[PDB]
Amino acid sequence: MIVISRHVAIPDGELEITAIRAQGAGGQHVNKTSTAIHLRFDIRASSLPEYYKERLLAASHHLISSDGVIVIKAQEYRSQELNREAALARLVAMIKELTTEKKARRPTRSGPSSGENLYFQ
Repeated sequence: MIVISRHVAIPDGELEITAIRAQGAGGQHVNKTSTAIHLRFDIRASSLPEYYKERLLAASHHLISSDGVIVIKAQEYRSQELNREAALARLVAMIKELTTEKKARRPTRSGPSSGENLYFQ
């Protein structure tokens, strides 16, 4: 249900979940498998309230597109079924951060960040 608030909870069917894999042959130090999940959520296409639509769209995140889409890449487990659930945790979190401004009543703990994006042309 991705319950973000008292009147906000995605039924887990309004998202675009897709699989992501890579070949073995890499040009760097790589030998482990991929078997990851791509979680794409089109806010414009969701049942979200207008207030959240604007909050998410007006946000500035190295994982979101100005278009109105958030992208997450969960990769930890050896299957392609456990990462689909590890991705929702990240969605719920970033949504709660981008929709707010400052808070300490709920657990909140920032940290470093490792990631880039691939803009298409």
